[PDB]
Amino acid sequence: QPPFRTFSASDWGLTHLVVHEQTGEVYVGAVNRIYKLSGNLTLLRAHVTGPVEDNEKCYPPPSVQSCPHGLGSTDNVNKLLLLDYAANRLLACGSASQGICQFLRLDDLFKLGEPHHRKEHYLSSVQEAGSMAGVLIAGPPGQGQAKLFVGTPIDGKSEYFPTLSSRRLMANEEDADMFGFVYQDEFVSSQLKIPSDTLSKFPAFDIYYVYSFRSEQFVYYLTLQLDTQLTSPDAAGEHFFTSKIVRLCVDDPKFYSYVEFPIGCEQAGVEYRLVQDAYLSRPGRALAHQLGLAEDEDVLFTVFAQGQKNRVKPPKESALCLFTLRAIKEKIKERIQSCYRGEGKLSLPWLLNKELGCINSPLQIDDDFCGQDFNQPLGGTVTIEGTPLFVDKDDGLTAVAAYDYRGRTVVFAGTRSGRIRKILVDLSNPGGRPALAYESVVAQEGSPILRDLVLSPNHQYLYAMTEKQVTRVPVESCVQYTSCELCLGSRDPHCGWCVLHSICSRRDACERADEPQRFAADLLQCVQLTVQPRNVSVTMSQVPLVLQAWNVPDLSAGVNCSFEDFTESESVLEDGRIHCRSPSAREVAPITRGQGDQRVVKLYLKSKETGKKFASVDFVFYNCSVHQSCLSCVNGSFPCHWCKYRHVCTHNVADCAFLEGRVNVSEDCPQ
Ligand SMILES: *[C@@H]1O[C@H](CO)[C@@H](O[C@@H]2O[C@H](CO)[C@@H](O)[C@H](O)[C@H]2NC(C)=O)[C@H](O)[C@H]1NC(C)=O
Ligand SMILES: *[C@@H]1O[C@H](CO)[C@@H](O[C@@H]2O[C@H](CO)[C@@H](O)[C@H](O)[C@H]2NC(C)=O)[C@H](O)[C@H]1NC(C)=O
Ligand SMILES: *[C@@H]1O[C@H](CO)[C@@H](O)[C@H](O)[C@H]1NC(C)=O
Ligand SMILES: *[C@@H]1O[C@H](CO)[C@@H](O)[C@H](O)[C@H]1NC(C)=O
Repeated sequence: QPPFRTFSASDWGLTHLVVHEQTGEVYVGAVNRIYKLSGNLTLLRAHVTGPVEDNEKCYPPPSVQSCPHGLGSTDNVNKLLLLDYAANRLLACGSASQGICQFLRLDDLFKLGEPHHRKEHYLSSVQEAGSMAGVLIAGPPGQGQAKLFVGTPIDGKSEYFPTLSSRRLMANEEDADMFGFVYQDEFVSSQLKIPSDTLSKFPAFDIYYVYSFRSEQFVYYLTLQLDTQLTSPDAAGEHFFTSKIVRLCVDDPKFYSYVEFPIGCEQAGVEYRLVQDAYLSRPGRALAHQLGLAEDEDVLFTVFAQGQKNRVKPPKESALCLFTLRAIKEKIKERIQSCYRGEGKLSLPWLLNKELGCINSPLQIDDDFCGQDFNQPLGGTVTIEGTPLFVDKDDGLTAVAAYDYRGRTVVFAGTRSGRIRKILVDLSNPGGRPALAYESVVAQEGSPILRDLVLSPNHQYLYAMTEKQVTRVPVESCVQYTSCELCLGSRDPHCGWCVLHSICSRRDACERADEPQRFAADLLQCVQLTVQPRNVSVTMSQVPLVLQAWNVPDLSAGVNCSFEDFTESESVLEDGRIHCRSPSAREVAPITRGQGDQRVVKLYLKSKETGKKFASVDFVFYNCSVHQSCLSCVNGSFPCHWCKYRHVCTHNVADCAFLEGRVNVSEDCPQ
């Protein structure tokens, strides 16, 4: 119900976000600036990094060696952003001066360093953000050494920048060994350069790195490369693309373990092969036993745009697909044993060019086999297919994230309209559909969500970032539902009905909700109320009602009968039934004064424990007087008698002139 905790931006737009797992503080990378915010998006420190005097053509940058083509003030876009919790700092890699990286200390953003005089201190000169991705890997704790796996496009600058490397993280930020490959010799290094040939063959070619995540002893990347097949050498602009997973080992210094499989999915014969975002989540016991996975097995959610055409602006039509971490390690261990049998060949047209074949070997591959000097780098033959969960043909999907709540498996997916649909994944939905979009919160109308979309540590809020602002969006928003009938009808996995407090909340937000009937799990368990009798004539006073309440806790605390906001009779309880009194006709008079033929009024049950009304039931006051004809009287839904001689309609039949004026039934009416 309250408004969204918000943090707008200066003149500069945002690019990346990440949350400190322990302090819950929110570090936000952006153009020229790197803001650090607090749990509620309150600004803490703001570190400026631009604009700077630079040209993209200056290799090395002007801060090391002079440069010819001329300088000019240009914006320094933060392309990547990671936390080194072990070293209590933050790595913000910019787009300025061939893409050096800064080391902002965590608790004040003190520029600890920006090493900028070596060749491998320049990661890439690309200007887009969101095309860079990577992970940190702390070594033994006392040592202080770490590693940093970075994939980036290189814009055909194959001599300067590797497209994917494994550089080292020194404890002393000024050190010149920063960003140096963790294994270097004349033959192979922890590097992976694009062949000077393929860029000569195919002019504009690059690997863009969307997501990246650590899993088991590996690191996986979801890349999106230009298809070397579906595109002619002519760089007209008709180039199609192909999304591919990539995986390395953390303990593979020579980079033998490389592997690259295409990915995508379909639903109703629609192709989706342009990866957009991806999130690694543990699926929670509900979706777990549904998929046969152990409690330690993970899942990868993905977002694909339709087709393979146009990378810089994919079509709106998008799908949220699922890959189980099992099924990916399988298609690998099946294709890299397929090599160690001598069948087929390594198939990487961009990295290898000349069709080298697979070599035989009497070795049995594990799940944890990290390559050898043969049968690598290994290609991908069949595109790994994903499981479609949700399609959107109107407002494109742009970002993804997920977690679990009390078994149920929740997926948050950002849209180009700026909304964040809350998706529940279950295979046992009787409709045959696997996912239900149970809500569509709007974080900022008219701005696509950016793919960074992480939760607070307590999983309470999800920070949904656009170009213009961050938005602390509440995961649970159960209070918004007003009655049990639609609190549980929303199918929100967090939401149940706290019956005795008349509020929609989480199973732990309802006081004493473990006791029976205090909480409502299934819809067919909403509070139900019945009254005997439902109607009384305004002529009557204080007629005894008997109410029967169903699906309610131990009401022995005490309960009142409240007729909307008029009478408030205190009640008594016997067996399973609630006795109380109708209003006295002195009280009934202003209730029905005006409402004419009848008035329905809500007969509530106010509990002594809470003090709030929790159960409602319709109660009717009728007024036989207002009926004008003999038939207005009789055929009325309620017992009214027509006095044919006085020409009036009443309840207590003593009002008639004589008895023979008693007209009970419609056929005994005169005309
Ligand atoms: C008005 O209330 C009365 C009583 O609560 C309802 O009349 C009952 O109708 C059933 C069905 O024929 C009978 O078995 C009961 O004996 C009736 N009771 C009495 C006291 O008449 C009546 O249906 C209600 N009508 C409306 C429109 O609410
Ligand atoms: C039941 O209905 C009758 C008729 O509508 C109400 O009596 C009328 O009250 C108005 C306003 O005071 C008078 O101007 C009319 O002359 C009255 N008509 C009759 C026939 O008495 C009566 O007040 C209603 N009873 C309740 C409890 O609301
Ligand atoms: C926001 O949170 C900070 C700490 O995280 C707190 O000091 C501040 O009072 C809060 N302000 C608002 C408006 O919520
Ligand atoms: C129940 O009704 C009586 C009658 O006035 C009132 O005094 C009492 O406060 C009511 N109980 C609650 C919980 O409102």
